[PDB]
Amino acid sequence: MKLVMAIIKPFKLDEVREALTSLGIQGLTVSEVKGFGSFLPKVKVEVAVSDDQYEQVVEAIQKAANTGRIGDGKIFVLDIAQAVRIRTGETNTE
Amino acid sequence: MKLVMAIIKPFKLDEVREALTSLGIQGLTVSEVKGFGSFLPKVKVEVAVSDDQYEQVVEAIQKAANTGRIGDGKIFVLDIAQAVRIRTGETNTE
Amino acid sequence: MKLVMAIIKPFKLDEVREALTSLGIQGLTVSEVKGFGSFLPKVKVEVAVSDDQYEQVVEAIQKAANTGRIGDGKIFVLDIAQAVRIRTGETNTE
Repeated sequence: MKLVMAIIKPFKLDEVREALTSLGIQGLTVSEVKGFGSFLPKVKVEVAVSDDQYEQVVEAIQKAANTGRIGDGKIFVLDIAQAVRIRTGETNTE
Repeated sequence: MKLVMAIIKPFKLDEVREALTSLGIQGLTVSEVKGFGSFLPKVKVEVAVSDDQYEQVVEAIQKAANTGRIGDGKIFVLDIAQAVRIRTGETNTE
Repeated sequence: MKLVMAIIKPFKLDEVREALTSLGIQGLTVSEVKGFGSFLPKVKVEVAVSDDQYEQVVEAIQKAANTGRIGDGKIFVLDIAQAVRIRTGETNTE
């Protein structure tokens, strides 16, 4: 599993949601953050994705969140060492 | 050190707190996030734990946050490359 | 790239901002979190930094956020496997 995190313009959240839903990605977690540099509001999207699917997810988010203008933000991929499903206590394979 | 992150049902936060406190875990950091898919409120818990203790922490959170119903969420473990204590400027060994 | 995350006392945010701005670091992302243990308000700062610069960033944050008293918090460095600039769709080298 990989954690895909993106810091996006807030008005692109619905486009990102549509792209992820269309791909069948579950577990989208959203929070509001401040992009300092005093600040511009941003949305942080996070989703944990299988190793097999993460690059597709990165590309989908990138295309949906893009404007080509400054401030578009970045997508980060971090390795997840272990993921546990709380419902069943099961550790991941994918 | 490992970063343990869990996305839980908000009404399980106090159970998770009790479990972590009983284990002597410090540094619990909590935020409110939105589980989209428009959304259900969730709580994100994060704690940085020694390599020696992280699996116990994962298990404690899982048992405390479990209902067995859909939406229970996941726990993610990410490797921390370096942790610095701000109070003293000291880098971790554990 | 590395993700540098710090959980700091809220009244040190402006000092941390000054230190990062002076170093020419961009992309500072800030959120408000709760340090439980019911809680004290904290600020979470996050910035993705090149491998070449991350230790300087860690040191700058540490010095700016320090009081020497309990509750100062920690800085965590996590490896980023891939970073994509949303504006251009470009993957990182640094």
